[PDB]
Amino acid sequence: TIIINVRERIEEWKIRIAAGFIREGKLVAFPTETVYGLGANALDENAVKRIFEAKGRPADNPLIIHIASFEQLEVLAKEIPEEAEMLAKRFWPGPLTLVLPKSEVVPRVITGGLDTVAVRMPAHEIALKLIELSERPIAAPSANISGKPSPTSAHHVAEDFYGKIECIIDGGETRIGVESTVIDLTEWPPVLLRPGGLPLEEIEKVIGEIRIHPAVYGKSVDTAKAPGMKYRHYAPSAEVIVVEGPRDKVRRKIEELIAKFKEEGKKVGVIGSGSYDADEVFYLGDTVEEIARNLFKALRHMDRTGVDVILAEGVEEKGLGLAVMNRLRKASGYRIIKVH
Ligand SMILES: C[C@@H](O)[C@H](N)C(=O)O
Repeated sequence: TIIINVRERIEEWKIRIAAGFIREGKLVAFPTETVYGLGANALDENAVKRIFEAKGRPADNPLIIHIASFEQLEVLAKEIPEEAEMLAKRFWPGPLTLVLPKSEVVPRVITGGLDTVAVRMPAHEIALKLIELSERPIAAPSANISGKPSPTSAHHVAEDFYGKIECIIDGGETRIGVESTVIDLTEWPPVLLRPGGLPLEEIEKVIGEIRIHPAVYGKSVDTAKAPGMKYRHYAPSAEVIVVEGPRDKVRRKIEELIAKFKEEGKKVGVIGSGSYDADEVFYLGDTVEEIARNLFKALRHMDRTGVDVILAEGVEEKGLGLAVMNRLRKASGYRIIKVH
């Protein structure tokens, strides 16, 4: 494992070392604006298998192909609707992933055996450079062991994968902190498959209201066209309890619960915006933008400690909050206490 630290002035020879790894069929973990990704060359069927092996990822849970040029979209997908071309122009580079029908060129291991492919153009210099210099499209899910919280720093990637993968590009902590929004363009209206770093209200204001996949609300699925729909995700070792409702009524139940669980002989962690004394505490922030940026960090911090149970302070679904609440709920296994 070579760990390459690149700072905002990108020493291109550094990226080239990782480029080489990609062309050679090896694994390279890289930052995006969203979360750290675990890359292989998307055109190399065998390289992509290593992604699945390394993570312990079920073969039918697809990967998202990352691109740096609009030209490459035409290469990876067939029958692209003009409305997908339009969203692409408008939101790329950025935290939006489009599901489209796939071309012959795309190996089925990438798509989890399907005719659809998921594509995105990341808003991160490093990731773009890595793809440009790599001269390959890069298949990548989140750079974490399957089931576990997503990585928002090279540290997180290293705690899961140092000595197991060829390369980690350290670009620091990711700016948004939650995964890209995934929308299915194989039907109209588009279907929200995974809420994410591009809020639903940005899409709807442009194209009107879209359909929400039941998966987003907890429906278990047999076939997934996108990541983050099938199997369990984002989850620390601990049990997680999400406490939803008005600020002060929530904070009071978290006090009740801290105590009730200590009385029970358990170490409690709390993640939220309020003050609390408990075995472990992580301050997520006051804005939802700050909370999304710290979510996974906080879940990893808790996961590196004794805590038997974590108590999370919910947020409203506005903006990034739909993504944050999607992640918290799935992590908890829909273990939800609605004060209200
Ligand atoms: C790694 C990053 O690209 C992730 N798969 C996402 O879509 O957000």
